[PDB]
Amino acid sequence: SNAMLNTLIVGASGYAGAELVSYVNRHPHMTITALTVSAQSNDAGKLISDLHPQLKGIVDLPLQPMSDVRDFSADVDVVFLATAHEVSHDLAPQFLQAGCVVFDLSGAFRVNDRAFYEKYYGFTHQYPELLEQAVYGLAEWNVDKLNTANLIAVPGCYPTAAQLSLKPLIDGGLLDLTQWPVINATSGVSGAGRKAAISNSFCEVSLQPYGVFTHRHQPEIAVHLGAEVIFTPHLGNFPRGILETITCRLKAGVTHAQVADVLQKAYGDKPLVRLYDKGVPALKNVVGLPFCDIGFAVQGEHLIVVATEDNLLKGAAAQAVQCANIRFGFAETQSLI
Amino acid sequence: SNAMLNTLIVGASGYAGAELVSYVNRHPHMTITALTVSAQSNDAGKLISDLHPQLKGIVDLPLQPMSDVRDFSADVDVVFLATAHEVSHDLAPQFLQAGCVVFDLSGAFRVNDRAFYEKYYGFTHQYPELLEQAVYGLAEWNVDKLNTANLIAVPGCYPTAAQLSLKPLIDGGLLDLTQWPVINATSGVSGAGRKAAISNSFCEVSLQPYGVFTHRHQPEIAVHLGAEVIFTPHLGNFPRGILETITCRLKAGVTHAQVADVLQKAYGDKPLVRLYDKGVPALKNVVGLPFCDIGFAVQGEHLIVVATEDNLLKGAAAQAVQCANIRFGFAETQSLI
Amino acid sequence: SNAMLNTLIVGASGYAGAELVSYVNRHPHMTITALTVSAQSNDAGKLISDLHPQLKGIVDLPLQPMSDVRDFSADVDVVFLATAHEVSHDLAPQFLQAGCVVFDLSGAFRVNDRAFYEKYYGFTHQYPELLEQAVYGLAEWNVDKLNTANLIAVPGCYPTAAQLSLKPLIDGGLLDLTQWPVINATSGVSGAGRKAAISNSFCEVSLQPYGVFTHRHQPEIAVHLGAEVIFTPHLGNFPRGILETITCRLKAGVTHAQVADVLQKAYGDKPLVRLYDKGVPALKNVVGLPFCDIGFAVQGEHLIVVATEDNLLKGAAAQAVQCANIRFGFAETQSLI
Amino acid sequence: SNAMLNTLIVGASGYAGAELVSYVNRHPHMTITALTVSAQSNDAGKLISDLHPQLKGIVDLPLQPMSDVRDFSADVDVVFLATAHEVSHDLAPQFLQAGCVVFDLSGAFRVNDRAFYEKYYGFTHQYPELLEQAVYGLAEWNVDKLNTANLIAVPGCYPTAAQLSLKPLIDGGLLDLTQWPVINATSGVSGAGRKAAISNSFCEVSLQPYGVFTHRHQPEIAVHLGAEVIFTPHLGNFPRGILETITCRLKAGVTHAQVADVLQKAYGDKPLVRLYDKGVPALKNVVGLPFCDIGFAVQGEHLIVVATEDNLLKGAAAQAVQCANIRFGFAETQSLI
Repeated sequence: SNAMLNTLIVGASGYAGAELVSYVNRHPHMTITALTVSAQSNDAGKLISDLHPQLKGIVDLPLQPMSDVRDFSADVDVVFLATAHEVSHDLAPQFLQAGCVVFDLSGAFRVNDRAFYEKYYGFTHQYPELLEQAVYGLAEWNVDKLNTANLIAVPGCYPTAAQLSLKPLIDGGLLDLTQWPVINATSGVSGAGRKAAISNSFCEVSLQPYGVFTHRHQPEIAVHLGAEVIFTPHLGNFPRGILETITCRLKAGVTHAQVADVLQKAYGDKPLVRLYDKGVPALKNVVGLPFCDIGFAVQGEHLIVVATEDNLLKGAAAQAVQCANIRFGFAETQSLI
Repeated sequence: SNAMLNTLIVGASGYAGAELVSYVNRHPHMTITALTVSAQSNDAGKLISDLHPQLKGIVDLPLQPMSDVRDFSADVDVVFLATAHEVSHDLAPQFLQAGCVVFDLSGAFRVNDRAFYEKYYGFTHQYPELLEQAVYGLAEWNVDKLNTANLIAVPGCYPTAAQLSLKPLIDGGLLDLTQWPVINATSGVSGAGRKAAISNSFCEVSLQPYGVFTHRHQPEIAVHLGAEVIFTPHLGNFPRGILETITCRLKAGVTHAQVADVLQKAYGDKPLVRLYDKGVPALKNVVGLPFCDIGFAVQGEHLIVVATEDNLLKGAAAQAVQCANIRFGFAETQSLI
Repeated sequence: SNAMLNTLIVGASGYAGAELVSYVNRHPHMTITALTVSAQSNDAGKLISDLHPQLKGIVDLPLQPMSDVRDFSADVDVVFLATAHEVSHDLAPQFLQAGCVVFDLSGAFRVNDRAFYEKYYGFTHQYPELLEQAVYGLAEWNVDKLNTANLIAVPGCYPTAAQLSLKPLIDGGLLDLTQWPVINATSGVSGAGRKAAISNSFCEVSLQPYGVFTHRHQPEIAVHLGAEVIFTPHLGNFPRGILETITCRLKAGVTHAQVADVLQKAYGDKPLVRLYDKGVPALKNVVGLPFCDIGFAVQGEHLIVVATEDNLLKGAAAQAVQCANIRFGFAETQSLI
Repeated sequence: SNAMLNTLIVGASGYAGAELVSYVNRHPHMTITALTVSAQSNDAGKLISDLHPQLKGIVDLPLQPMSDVRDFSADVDVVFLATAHEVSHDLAPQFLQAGCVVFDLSGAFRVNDRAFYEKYYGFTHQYPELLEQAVYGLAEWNVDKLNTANLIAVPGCYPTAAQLSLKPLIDGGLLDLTQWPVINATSGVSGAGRKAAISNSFCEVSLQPYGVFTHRHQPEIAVHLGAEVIFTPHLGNFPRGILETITCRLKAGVTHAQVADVLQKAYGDKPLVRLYDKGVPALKNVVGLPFCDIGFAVQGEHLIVVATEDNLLKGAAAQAVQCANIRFGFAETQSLI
């Protein structure tokens, strides 16, 4: 075989980072060179399995404070950035410059539009040439570009299930888009990230919509689909998983059979998608697994699509690794299954 | 004062029945004459506080098997039926005939249409004159008829929050009804009722849509609103509460201010409704309380209304008691607050 | 009647403070004069029902930053301190000095021993005369002293159920104390308090023992019982409630009947205790209620006592109000039930 | 390599059976010959992934009703019985007679004592020679006998963590056994099994002790340890996992270091045990994993051991497969990790 890919995981101490660590550890063609945290992190020097004891005895590497990319970039092939948007914006170009392939899990390179970063992210994007270079890592729809991508912008968790549901229907011309698709989505609390805040504190969670008409995932979905949507996320009191219920109006004459044919053609041979021929998925059946599960129902001109994923897996870390498998010529689900 | 109303609670051993017991026990103008179960119930002779130990030392009355209404109807003023639809269909007329006022919590008398009971309930309704007599117990909108009603058909749990949200908007002419309102609703598991079944068994619950395009609450909502809706319920893994996220298209030119004015005019003086002027409610803040909490947001021609209630309280028992307060001239929230 | 007692609630923005607010609001003989937070609190000026929206429309008073006790002490009869130990140590004497009756919910005055505060609380107690004056607010066992107390040290949540279980057995001479009682206790996360910390963050909670051989509640229990115990608390993933399973060795010849007689004599007429004659309580049946529920089982010389309470109610706010009822001559359960 | 072992899974439709299916499916040296249910099962003909949709696309084999063992025994090497005790008692001998190796997950062959089955299981054991032949599948302590066992009685879920904690301490002479170890254990609801019953129904679960002084796991633990224990199980409201807090008195002079040495010697090289050198495990860190995690603390003559496992994995299916690996010469953790 070729040598294992030397892999750096930046922001490894969060929930998504910990899932990346498990996958890379298990991957026969990738090896962890280092796990990093911010320069002045309270978690510097602690073992990843101290913060994430499910990794105890499996991966016990220290979390190294990184103050300069050049202390870690030498002999690195692959960098996963499991960091926040503004850190990723700063870090990605430096790792590219050092000759690394970068899989960014943040929103920093997902949309080829500088004004987008103003409104929804609060900062002026300084790398418009990287906005053009970045490949959107929705893996089922970007295989050819992923093969040669050195900057991969991994989609948001909610956008992943939303677009897997909607894209083949829209590209197939099945939807009357004058009635904007309505995406109602619920996430477990791990999607807020590892952090002491009031709003993800145990007693503060029940069920509540948030980011109503303001969530940064909405424009990501609309721009990439090329169609306006309603997107309403909800925080539910369980740790893991996203379920989306997506309600649309079909074009005149479009049938259940035609929707089924389009989904089957899109995903029949896609190993991370599980299609329900009849009925709709329950969220627990994908938790801990790297799939997106999709079912649907039709009544006259109305369509409801239901999609689930594990928010940390297909919504984040498993999709990142899937993209890496595609990029490096490995079996698409290697380490994931 | 006048004498306390002699009150019989039929089907007292379920979750809604237990909440009725607490309220009636606490009501200064109502007194429990008996609590009943079916003739051959496995729970016959057991104390209500055996099955519902939150009632321990508060109400410890036995659950009496009832095989004939005439064994319980004498000297009864008020009957609450916390029973299933087919039992309620059988029982309500017999209690009416015995001179009782009947508050039915089931679906058996909610819709003035015999064909409705065929499709969605499976039986031929034998009392079409009682379908015409029944007052729909959506208490904020039926005060005048509730004052003289002897048969009250208490609304379903999901229909209550749906119609409190939609009715004043539709009657106000604010909505472009050619885009059917989309009601996405999540309930805690107590809404399935007290029963050993696989689907409400602990390990079987996560988050899943059900009754997709088939739920019997959909026609209840559509018929009473006089407008077609999309209604998708979801079972979530928490015991109590319903949250609904309702997405609509507004008519051209309708503003946030106009929606606010309509809601304020409808509910400003309604003691069981809590209006959020800005932002949307979280489900835990109504659990254990008799309110329906309503907030909303507008962007251009799109409206999202978010409504919460406790499914066993405003969705069932508290609404029943509210109707009884209206019917008998008691303070609207007596015993509820 | 006499005038309502003017009541100040200090540290009102936490979980226990919010429960105090509900009770005092509802109490016919107590009235809220003000709700306070620390001088530089991020929550200053916000309405209590902003942070605790279950109070929406019921209590909407602002949270006032307090920098000097003398800005709030005038015309106050009763002060509830729902604050941390070091704040309570500072504040209680100042409110006493201003002529107020002080119910302290913290640990600051619970134990008449200065060295106790060194080890387990980290500070040098500056008011040893108040350690002698303070009445331990375990309400079932301190009625006579509560009648004349101006400083009440409300017991910890875990200590309350532990001592209600153990005290009558120990005072009755039923236990072979050479085998230390083993108290295994589980609390919901609200017992950690309202605070953004990693350890009470939603995804961080499952079930784990903590404070093993180090918890400050252990000496509180041992000193007040006059006997050494094993005390092991556990954080469980539910918001509210404490269940304790307490395992002891009985003296030779002590029977189930003798244990029952002792418990019945101690609590038969105590309105906040619910005794199970047979079998053991489930935690959900006391959540939202002000009781401590106690059952037990015996086999030969071994005894298991099981006690539950709502950690914010009988474990905190309801016990405080119960003490206040005793102190001011009100019905013991006034506002609680 | 040798041919894959032909494996039959009996009672495959339950929670433990489903975990066996995943492991065997994944095992490179074992292959599923059939999955069976009882002769008149409501689940006959349904696909295992219909009942357990986490298996969708992975294992979709039908659940075959079995009325005669001889319809399934031909060309079977290994039988896993994930069935109830009385079924296992009936079935095990028939499969032995047919030349199969039987791993029984039930209690039917765990204890070499006929009277044991009378009291705690309700039936007269008809195979006392199989009680003598059976190897108790506590895998860390029975390797030599597991190598040649054709009947393996897999330990109960609670007994597994209890004995892994206690056995090396007792055999090492560290404990003053005149104070019976106190085992307080909490399980998720999957440990009650897949079944529609009131007591495992979603709304019925919170936290409650059960089987107080009566649980059939107590004698299993006492007999195999050769010492009397207190064992109190508790049903908690989460699906998966067992945590046990075990409180003992040490012999005079026994130190933390001596306990550590004994545990390290027992389990340092045991791949399914994870030893915490300091502090105690949290239940979520073993859920979904095949380990038993053990930490402990000492103060003077008192010891607390805390052990966790996933109740369906090390408490059931993973231990069964571990035993099978030992029996057939495969790597001890093959398929588990």
